[PDB]
Amino acid sequence: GLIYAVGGDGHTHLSSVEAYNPETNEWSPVAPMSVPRSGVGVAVIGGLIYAVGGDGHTHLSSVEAYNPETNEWSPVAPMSVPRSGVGVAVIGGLIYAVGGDGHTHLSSVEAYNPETNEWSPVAPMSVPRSGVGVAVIGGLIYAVGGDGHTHLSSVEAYNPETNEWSPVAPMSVPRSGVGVAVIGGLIYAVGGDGHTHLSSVEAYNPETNEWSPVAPMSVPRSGVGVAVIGGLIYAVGGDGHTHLSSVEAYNPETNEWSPVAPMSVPRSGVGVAVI
Repeated sequence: GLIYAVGGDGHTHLSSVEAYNPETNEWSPVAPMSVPRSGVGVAVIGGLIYAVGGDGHTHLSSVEAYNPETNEWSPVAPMSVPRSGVGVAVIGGLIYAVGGDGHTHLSSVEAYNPETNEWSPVAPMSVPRSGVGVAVIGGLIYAVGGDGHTHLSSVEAYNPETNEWSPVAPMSVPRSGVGVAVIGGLIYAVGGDGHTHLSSVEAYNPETNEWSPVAPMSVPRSGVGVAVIGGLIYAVGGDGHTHLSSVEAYNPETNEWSPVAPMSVPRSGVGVAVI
């Protein structure tokens, strides 16, 4: 029932982690990761938070997992390639690492099986996507935006059972470093970097294959992290006029954003997970 902010970039790349309690509107530190990671992907499975890839001293293939019961991080087998700005989704008991930036922007995808402790390649996307946002709905992994040769407005969806990627309607604007959240049967694309740092937000309906604008955030947030809890979408950190420690929350019932307590430090490219 807590929102974890993992790594990111502010004054430096960060290994620190902190957790937000919506009941108290307070952030508290937890154990740091073994290395700093910005542009890190985070996934929750088997009661653990996995931190996947990111950028630290270099682009990282390494992975580690946090146990809230012990407040300890432990290493996980590394991925086949380094992936900074990687999207991460959980479906069918696997952790998918989607795109990112290694030696170059990546279209490749790979999947981690916690039962075997091994990564395997799966089908690549139709375009490389560094800084991609990902989310799961309807048994599909959606890859939203990112950076190919330029910031992308395009979107595509992966079906694990067919091991194929299929095109989705594009967003209204290009977005990389975009936060992606699912609530009420809709996929929300939050902020990001396009022509400028973005405060705009839009929502995708899989049943109509159309995107619609919703209310913008209080501030542009490139590299924002996003989580859903209590029927709200939380936008965490990111880069506006400067790296932000601030956090704000979206109520779909009223289509309005409101601030909540800020983190201890600014975090852009922050990984955000709920457990």
